Amino acid sequence: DGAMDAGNMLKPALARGELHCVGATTLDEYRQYIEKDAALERRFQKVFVAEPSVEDTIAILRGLKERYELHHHVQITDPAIVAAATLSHRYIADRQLPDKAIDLIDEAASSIRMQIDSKRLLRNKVTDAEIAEVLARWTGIPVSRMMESEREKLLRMEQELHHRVIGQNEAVDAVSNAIRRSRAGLADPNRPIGSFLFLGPTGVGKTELCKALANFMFDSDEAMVRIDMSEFMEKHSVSRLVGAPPGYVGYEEGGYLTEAVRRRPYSVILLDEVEKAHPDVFNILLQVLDDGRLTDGQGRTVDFRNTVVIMTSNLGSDLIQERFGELDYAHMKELVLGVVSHNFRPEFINRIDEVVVFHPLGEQHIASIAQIQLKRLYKRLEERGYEIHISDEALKLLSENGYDPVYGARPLKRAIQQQIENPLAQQILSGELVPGKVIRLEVNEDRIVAVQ
Amino acid sequence: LKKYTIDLTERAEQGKLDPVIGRDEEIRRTIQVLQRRTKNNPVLIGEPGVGKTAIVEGLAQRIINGEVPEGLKGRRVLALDMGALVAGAKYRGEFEERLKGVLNDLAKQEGNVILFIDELHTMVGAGKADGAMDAGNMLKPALARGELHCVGATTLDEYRQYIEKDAALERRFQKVFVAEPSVEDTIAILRGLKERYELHHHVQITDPAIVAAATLSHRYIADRQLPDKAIDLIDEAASSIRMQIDSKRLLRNKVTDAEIAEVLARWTGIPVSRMMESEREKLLRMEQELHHRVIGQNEAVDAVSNAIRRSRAGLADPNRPIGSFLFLGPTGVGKTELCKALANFMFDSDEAMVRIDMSEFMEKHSVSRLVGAPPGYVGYEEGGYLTEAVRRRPYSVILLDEVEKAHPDVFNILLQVLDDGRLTDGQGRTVDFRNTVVIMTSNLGSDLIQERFGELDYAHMKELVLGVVSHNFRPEFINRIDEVVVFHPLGEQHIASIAQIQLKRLYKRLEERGYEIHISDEALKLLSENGYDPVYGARPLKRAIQQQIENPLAQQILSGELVPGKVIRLEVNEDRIVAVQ
Amino acid sequence: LQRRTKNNPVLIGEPGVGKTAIVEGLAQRIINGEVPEGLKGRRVLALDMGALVAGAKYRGEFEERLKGVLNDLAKQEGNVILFIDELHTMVGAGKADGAMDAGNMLKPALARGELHCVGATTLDEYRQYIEKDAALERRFQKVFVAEPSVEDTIAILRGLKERYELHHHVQITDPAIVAAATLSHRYIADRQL
Ligand SMILES: Nc1ncnc2c1ncn2[C@@H]1O[C@H](COP(=O)(O)OP(=O)(O)OP(O)(O)=S)[C@@H](O)[C@H]1O
Ligand SMILES: Nc1ncnc2c1ncn2[C@@H]1O[C@H](COP(=O)(O)OP(=O)(O)OP(O)(O)=S)[C@@H](O)[C@H]1O
Ligand SMILES: Nc1ncnc2c1ncn2[C@@H]1O[C@H](COP(=O)(O)OP(=O)(O)OP(O)(O)=S)[C@@H](O)[C@H]1O
Ligand SMILES: Nc1ncnc2c1ncn2[C@@H]1O[C@H](COP(=O)(O)OP(=O)(O)OP(O)(O)=S)[C@@H](O)[C@H]1O
Repeated sequence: DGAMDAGNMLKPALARGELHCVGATTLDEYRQYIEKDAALERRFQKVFVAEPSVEDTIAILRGLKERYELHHHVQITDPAIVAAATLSHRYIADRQLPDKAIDLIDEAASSIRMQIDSKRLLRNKVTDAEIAEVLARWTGIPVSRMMESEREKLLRMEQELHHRVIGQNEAVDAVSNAIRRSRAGLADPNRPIGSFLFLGPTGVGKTELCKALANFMFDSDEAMVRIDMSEFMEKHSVSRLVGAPPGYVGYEEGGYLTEAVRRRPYSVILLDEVEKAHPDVFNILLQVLDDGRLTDGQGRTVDFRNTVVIMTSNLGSDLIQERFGELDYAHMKELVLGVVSHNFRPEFINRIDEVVVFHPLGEQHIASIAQIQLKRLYKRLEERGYEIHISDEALKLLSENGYDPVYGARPLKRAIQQQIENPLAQQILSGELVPGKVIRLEVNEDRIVAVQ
Repeated sequence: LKKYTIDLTERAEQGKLDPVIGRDEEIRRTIQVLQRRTKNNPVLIGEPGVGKTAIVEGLAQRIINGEVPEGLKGRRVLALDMGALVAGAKYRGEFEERLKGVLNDLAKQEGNVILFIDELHTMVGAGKADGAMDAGNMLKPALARGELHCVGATTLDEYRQYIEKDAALERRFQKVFVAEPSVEDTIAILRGLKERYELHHHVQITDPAIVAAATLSHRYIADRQLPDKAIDLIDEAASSIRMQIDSKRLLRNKVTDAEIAEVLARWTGIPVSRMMESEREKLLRMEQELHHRVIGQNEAVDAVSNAIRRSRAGLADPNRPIGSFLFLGPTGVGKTELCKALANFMFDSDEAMVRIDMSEFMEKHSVSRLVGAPPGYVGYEEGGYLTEAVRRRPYSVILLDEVEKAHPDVFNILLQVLDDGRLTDGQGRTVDFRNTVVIMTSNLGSDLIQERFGELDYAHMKELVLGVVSHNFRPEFINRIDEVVVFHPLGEQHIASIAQIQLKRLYKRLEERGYEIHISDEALKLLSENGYDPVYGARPLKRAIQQQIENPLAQQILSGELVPGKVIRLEVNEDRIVAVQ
Repeated sequence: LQRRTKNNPVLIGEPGVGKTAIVEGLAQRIINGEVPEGLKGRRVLALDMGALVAGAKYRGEFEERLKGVLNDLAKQEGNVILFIDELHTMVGAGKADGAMDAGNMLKPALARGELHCVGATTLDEYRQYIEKDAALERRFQKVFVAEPSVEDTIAILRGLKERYELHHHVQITDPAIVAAATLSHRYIADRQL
């Protein structure tokens, strides 16, 4: 109420030296509590304790190794000591280095002790192979050992992305190679896992590849940090990516890009239609794409160096579908990089690890996207109880009425919405197409409707 | 201790905790942190609804059933209530000795107590009556030494709001991320939890209702989690089934997939319920119900009714809006009348529409009233017009009137709205547009449709360009609108029918005043003679009605020459429409 | 109000629509027996946050009496429907110097179904207060109270004309009832119907 606090009562005894006080505040709690009382800050010689090296932490972890080996009854190997101070320095960003190396050492020791009690893979030894299993569970960044079940999944990464992105071989080979470079440990630890400029015509598979990439590593299309850059046409819209400065509304809410990657650092970032953004929004992504370190408005640096940043754009579109049938991919990428040299600054084009040119879909690709978009329709109809069978006569109606070389594979989905589902919804609604019987989609000579 | 903690492990002995299905790796990771030497305090961060409190309640049932490691056998999970810790704590040091009485009673348990602080961010500043912080700071030595075994459970955005501010306390807690489960992983959640909801409601929840509620709420509810938004479909369908058993041959018992869609359609408004009723007939005559208000435009009334029927059959692409139309055509032909007749069909109110008048977006910076200001700018809290109207009512008609009178890259912000059905505010809220009909009326090619619709069929009036520079100049906005309609110019046989539509609007304006109006078939023909201009559509008829009918009629209503009760008859006496009684 | 978990409904709408006059009309279905067998004899208690925060000067005094309400709502064996007019007031109420508000203390009891709470926020007081507390927004099922038609407002006004004829000792005619719902819907724009 009015009585004396502990600051003002030790203030005589601190200055006189009768009190040999040691404090251990943080740098932030010294500023907002002790440094605001400048008469009390006067009495306290601050000994700055720096965050140590990795090599200083391997010496720290080796000393209290036996204090954690005795509590968990495991033996922590020195490969696990070195790979806890190396891996936590790289992959943990919010924490500080003696501690976050001990958290890996302690929880890998705690998990081995779980694996002897709660059940050669029943043995009391913390190896570097399972410090990383704790860190891949801490962070989500798959730094684990990856023995054969996921090793076989991404040896077939291209034909698992070609289940959903038909054609675009040079693009599926570009993103599958960046995930193999990271998961073989060959990726540059400073830059992101991949930086991709997906150029190409419209409707051609370049946002489909990001949705199939995010489906590959996260089993959900909506498991990417999807950022539509056409909401960033204004120069002051970079406040949506990094957040508001201190003093301003929605400053506590943070950014959208930084706060999504600070939560899950192993992400896929889609920057859709990136040329529609203001040219000062790419300046935010300069520090994201090379030495990935986007900073909040709060001043929290976010490590983007475990993300796959994909920037899909529509820029060589007039030049790609005009010249792809007469150029190889080397001369075509050479010619579209001349077009995006006029849109993006050379600073920004130089950060991108792979500028990928998507080719316009031929008639034999759109005949195969017809199979995808119709199997999506059968799964949409077995939810309602109806069983559809397309004819091969009606498949080459949709692969010909849905083939427009300018507009990609969206006319085919539009042909499915118009001459498959538009008359089929009339007949599901009228009741004359009953479930249970297999619905056959034939052609009379030009178009006939479902028959059962 | 027992004054301030609820025992989750004796709640689990008595069966009062819900069964917890899945989360085998989020409970193993929260056990692995709890078995650490120092700083054994696992924090279950996640979105609100994902199952963070149910991990500790499924850890508490795991240390009872003995599916837990030794060392956690026989633990007590004690839910620390921090509203009870700061309850009577008026005087100084009354909270701080309550908190220390808990910490000293946790030390007498010899580490055989797991502490649960649900809503862990409420510990950050709980005493706080003198200056520097009390709880948090008082638990900070015990949390770092490894003496509490304190399981937290915060959301992701109350962790950064409250706990990441105290970076010394954020240190002491190991973030166990609790991801929102799959639609497949929450079917197994709802199956091992339906007996708790079959028993409270005295109903039967069928497994089709379990698969429906996980699938439908994942698709149709956007501001909800996983297990949380699928449970309250089977919880509120069962609550509604039990109401129509207890209150008013006439009493079903099962919760089926139809009752799940019936409560999701009352939640969201998106009509996902069932198409067996008398409203299945309303959609078969959608073109007849739209042609009571839109004369002609058959290739447009068919095209906007096919997309409603494609959604109600469940055939619509769930990743795009319901329809995405470009209504091209001349002036006064029924482009905005069809978007008004459609919202009058779907919502039975003409103004029940998110109509954006796109002739206010002639500047590029006007696009931020669709989505709102960014963080830090003025009007950021208000959100956008388009985003907050579709966040509230997700099943909408969005009319974008006169799109060609917008800035040519306001349509960039609709590239995600039409292809993907998403649009993000300045506040970072992604609004789903996948249940909207986005109609975009425009007057492009109006000089081309008025010139060539008699010469060409509709297939050629929609294209008819081999090498000419611009049918539509928009590059890749045009292939994500799913159906482009050319509206045709209204002939005299159409404007004879709009003459009767616009006169029935006039008859209702007069029967609200007590007057009863009769048109002759010659004054109807005289309106359709001089209300027919071809290049101006059907507004010169609405001018010919207000000039040749309503202008003498308003002068004769005010002068008392036409009193109510008697029938007013509009016939031609000389070549003019007079009103006689 | 009759589900197992998280049984907290809210008449979210616009100001004037009839949100407070649903819980005033649910509290009359309860007396007249026009509720199901689970709400027979229940009590709709209207918790005001202005009396809980009033005089809660000391540390704990808001917490003590809000926990005192929750301890006294539990003695009712679940027979009390709680009703918070202006539910956005709770989100932040009692906010001292870092301590949690009424929103965080009611968050365990709202999600378990111990509170059969009813909220009555508008659509934009829910958006700026409760929808920011995303874990409290979860505990509350949005019952969207739509603004009625003119044809539903003449039916409203016909039921209330006996209550306004009695306050003013005037006689309201049914043309005056139809005109007040038809003309205000057309000419008044700032209010809801
Ligand atoms: N190569 C492809 N393989 C399979 N489906 C495809 C392919 N290309 C397009 N599609 C389908 O067509 C839709 C539109 O293609 P997108 O790739 O999303 O458009 P886009 O490639 O981003 O081009 P823009 O510039 O955004 S119009 C996708 O959602 C798929 O369903
Ligand atoms: N794995 C699970 N098994 C069974 N029920 C679950 C599971 N996960 C969640 N639930 C239930 O789904 C609902 C989710 O609510 P809670 O998990 O208690 O809330 P929460 O996850 O703590 O999120 P907040 O931020 O505390 S509101 C509850 O009814 C849980 O019982
Ligand atoms: N085909 C029609 N059927 C019925 N009424 C019509 C028709 N066309 C026009 N009208 C009437 O005339 C008015 C003007 O037509 P609108 O459709 O609103 O203008 P528009 O045809 O959409 O073209 P604009 O000027 O470019 S917005 C409508 O409000 C109706 O009252
Ligand atoms: N369905 C209804 N039946 C009868 N009277 C009603 C109905 N809806 C509203 N009213 C009356 O119309 C007025 C509406 O006021 P309230 O319903 O109290 O305000 P509100 O809906 O709670 O909005 P606020 O300002 O956010 S409290 C009151 O006089 C009610 O008595």
